[PDB]
Amino acid sequence: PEFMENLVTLSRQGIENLMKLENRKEPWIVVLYAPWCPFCQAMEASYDELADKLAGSGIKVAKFRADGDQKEFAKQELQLGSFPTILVFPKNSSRPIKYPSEKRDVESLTSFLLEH
Repeated sequence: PEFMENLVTLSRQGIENLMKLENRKEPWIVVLYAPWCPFCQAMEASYDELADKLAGSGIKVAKFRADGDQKEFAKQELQLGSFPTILVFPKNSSRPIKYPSEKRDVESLTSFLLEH
């Protein structure tokens, strides 16, 4: 039973790719998570819902496990405050934008993007 199954998992190699590749034709939303965090578990279904309703939208929805060895990497470069953090990567953006990670904000995020 894997954690947050609807979201594809970036590796450290993968997300350092995401941040260095540009001409990204598509925006990304990336959840910085850690599978022992209670709020991560309670938000898990909120993120799974986000991913389903955004599937086929052109927005890639992914997750990156940011505890342990990655924790300081995520703290310096990935704007990881505390778990979970939501990073939004626009097509043409100076930097990923940290986005509030509470339930109604996620519902706000989904429904907004659906009207493009």
